[PDB]
Amino acid sequence: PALTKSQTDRLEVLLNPKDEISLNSGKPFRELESELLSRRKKDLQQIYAEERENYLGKLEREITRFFVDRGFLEIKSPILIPLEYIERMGIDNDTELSKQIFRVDKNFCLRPMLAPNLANYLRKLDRALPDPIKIFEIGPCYRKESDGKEHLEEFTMLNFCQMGSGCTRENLESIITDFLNHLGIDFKIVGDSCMVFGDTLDVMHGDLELSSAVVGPIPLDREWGIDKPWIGAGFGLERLLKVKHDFKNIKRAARSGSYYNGISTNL
Amino acid sequence: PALTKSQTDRLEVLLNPKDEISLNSGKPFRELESELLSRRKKDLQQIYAEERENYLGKLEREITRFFVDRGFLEIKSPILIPLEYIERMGIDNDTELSKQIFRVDKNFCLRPMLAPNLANYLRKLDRALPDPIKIFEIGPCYRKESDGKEHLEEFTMLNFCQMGSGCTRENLESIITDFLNHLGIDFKIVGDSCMVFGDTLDVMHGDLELSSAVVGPIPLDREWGIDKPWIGAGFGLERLLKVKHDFKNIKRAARSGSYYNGISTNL
Ligand SMILES: Nc1ncnc2c1ncn2[C@@H]1O[C@H](COP(=O)(O)OP(=O)(O)OP(=O)(O)O)[C@@H](O)[C@H]1O
Ligand SMILES: Nc1ncnc2c1ncn2[C@@H]1O[C@H](COP(=O)(O)OP(=O)(O)OP(=O)(O)O)[C@@H](O)[C@H]1O
Ligand SMILES: N[C@@H](CCCCNC(=O)OCc1ccc(C2(C(F)(F)F)N=N2)cc1)C(=O)O
Ligand SMILES: N[C@@H](CCCCNC(=O)OCc1ccc(C2(C(F)(F)F)N=N2)cc1)C(=O)O
Ligand SMILES: [K+]
Ligand SMILES: [K+]
Ligand SMILES: [K+]
Ligand SMILES: [K+]
Ligand SMILES: [Mg+2]
Ligand SMILES: [Mg+2]
Ligand SMILES: [Mg+2]
Ligand SMILES: [Mg+2]
Ligand SMILES: [Mg+2]
Ligand SMILES: [Mg+2]
Repeated sequence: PALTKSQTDRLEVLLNPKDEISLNSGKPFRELESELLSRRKKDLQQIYAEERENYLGKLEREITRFFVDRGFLEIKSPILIPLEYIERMGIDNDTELSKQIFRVDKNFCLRPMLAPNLANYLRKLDRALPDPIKIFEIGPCYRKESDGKEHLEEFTMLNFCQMGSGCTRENLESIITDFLNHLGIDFKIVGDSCMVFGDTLDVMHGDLELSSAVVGPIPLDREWGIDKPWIGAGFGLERLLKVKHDFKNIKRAARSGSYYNGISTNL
Repeated sequence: PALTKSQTDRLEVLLNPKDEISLNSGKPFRELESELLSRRKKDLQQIYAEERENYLGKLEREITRFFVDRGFLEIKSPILIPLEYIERMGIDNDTELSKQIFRVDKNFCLRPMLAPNLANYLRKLDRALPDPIKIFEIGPCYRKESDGKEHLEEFTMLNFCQMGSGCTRENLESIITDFLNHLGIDFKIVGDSCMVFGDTLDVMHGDLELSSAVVGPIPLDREWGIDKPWIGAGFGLERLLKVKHDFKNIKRAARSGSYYNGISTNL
C-alpha cells in the first residue's frame, strides 16, 4: 500500500540523517513509525543520561570560548531595540528587508541583526580601550521570512568585529578560516552585495550562505560615529548546526518545542 | 560649590560599589569626574586584557553547568511566543501583569516568563524519558515595568523544574539551597502568593526577591496537560548579579549599551 502525504510527513519528522530507511519500500506505515519512534526515544534517552546540553547553547559556549581566547570582548546587548535603528542602518522603509522587521509597540522592534548595537559598542569602547577594539556577540535575531529550508524567523547570530589596526581583508579572511577550521566546516568565499553594507564576502558551504562579512570603511559609518577602519562578519548558528549534523531542514536546529537536538519531541 | 542634580547623576553613573568617595565633600565636579573616569577606564582595560567574559553570559554558563551536572536537561525554547499562552496561563486579560506584556504583531508576544514553554517540554518529554523529568532554561524574558531599582523590562530568567518522583517541598528547598550556596548568596524562604501559580515559596535576600518557587500540582496543570507532581522555581539573573556585585541599581547588570560588567561605557 502507498503512504499518504500526512504519513510521509510524520515519518520525515521522526527520521534522522544517520538513518537509512526507505519510506516507500512497501513496509506498512505502522511498522516504519514504530521503528523510528523506538530509535528516537533511544536517542533522547541517551542524551538525557549522558550529555544534557542543548546544541544551540553548547555551540554558543564553544564559539564564545574561541573568540574570548583570541582577544575579543564578549557583548550581550538588547534584543528589543529602537525602531529608529532600522532606518538609520539604510534599510529603506519600503525595502523587502524592511518588511521583514517584527515591530514591538510603536517605537521598538526585535533586532534583525547584531550590527547596530555592536557599532555603538565599538564607538564607545574606542574612547577607553587600546587599539584594536575586538568584540563579538551571540544571540537571538528576528526576521519575517518566507517558508524555507534555510530560514527561521527566530534565529541566533554571531557577529564578531574589529576596529582600528589590523582591519584588512586578509585578516578578516584569516579569522573566518581559523573559526570554521575550529568547527570543522569547509567553505569558500564568494563576492556578493547587500543593501546595508554594500559588497560582502559571503562564506559559502556549497550553496548555503553561512556568513556575510564586510571590510570597512563604508558610507554608513558616519551615521554611527564610526571613524576608523573596521572588519566584521555575521554567522547564523542554526545554519552551522545544519551543516554539522546534516539536517535537511534548519527547523531541526532552531529554538523549538518540536525538536530537541534534532530529535522530534512528538514521541 | 554645590553639585547640580545633573552633575551628581553623572558621578553616580561613574561610581562603583568598591569606591569610597564623597561626592559632596566640596571637591569640584571636574576633579571628581576626572578621578572616576580614570578608575573606570582602568577597570575596563583590565577586563579587556584579562577576562573578557560578560557577566550575564558567564553567569548563564555557570548556572548551566550546575544544572546539567545535577541531571537537568538544558532547554532553549522560543522567546517570541503565541499570545494565546498568556490567557491560558491564568493571566486574566485585565490583570496588571497582563498589562505588562509586550505584544508582537496581532497573535504573538515576547515571553514574560519561561514556565509555559517548560510545561510543554515536561509533557512531551514524559512520553520518552524515565522518571523523573528534570529540565531547565535560561534566557531573555520581557515585562513592561514601572521604573525601579530592581526591575528591568528586558531581563534574564532561569527556571528549573522537575516532574514525577521527588517533587516535594523539601527537595525543592534543597535544590534552591544547593544552588544559592554554589553562588555564595545568603537567603531565606518566605511565603507569598501570585495570580498564576497561587502560593509561592519566595527566595529572599533581605527585601530583594530572588525567586518564586512552586510545589504542584495546581489547578492550571490540566490546561497544560500536566498530570503528575512537579516542582519549579524561577530566578532573575540580573538580580543575582546585583547581589553578587553590590550594585545600587539593577541596570548595571542588564543587557545594555550603557554598562559593561557594571562599568559605564560613557567614558
Ligand atoms: N532568517 C534567517 N534564519 C537563519 N539564519 C539567518 C537568517 N537570516 C540570516 N541568517 C544568518 O545570518 C547571517 C548574516 O545575515 P545576513 O543579513 O547576511 O543574511 P542574508 O544575506 O539575508 O541571508 P539569506 O540571503 O540566506 O537570506 C547569514 O549569512 C545567515 O547565516
Ligand atoms: N522586571 C523584572 N526584572 C528583573 N527580574 C525580574 C523581573 N520580573 C521578575 N524577575 C525575576 O524573575 C523571578 C520570577 O518571576 P516572578 O514572576 O516571580 O517575579 P515577580 O514576583 O513579579 O517579581 P517582583 O514581585 O519583584 O515584580 C523573580 O523572583 C525575579 O528574580
Ligand atoms: N548581518 C550583517 C553581517 C555583517 C556585519 C558587519 N558589521 C559588524 O560586524 O559590526 C561592526 C559594525 C561596524 C559599523 C556598522 C555600521 C552600522 F551601524 F550602520 F551598521 N556602519 N556603521 C555596523 C557594524 C549583514 O546583513 O551583512
Ligand atoms: N515565573 C514564575 C516562576 C515559577 C515557575 C514554576 N513553573 C515551572 O517551574 O515550570 C514548570 C511548570 C509546570 C506547570 C506549568 C503550568 C503552566 F503551563 F500553566 F504554566 N501549570 N501548568 C508551568 C510550569 C512565577 O511567575 O512565579
Ligand atoms: K540518511
Ligand atoms: K574549514
Ligand atoms: K561604596
Ligand atoms: K547561601
Ligand atoms: Mg535574507
Ligand atoms: Mg544573502
Ligand atoms: Mg548575507
Ligand atoms: Mg513583578
Ligand atoms: Mg513578587
Ligand atoms: Mg515572584
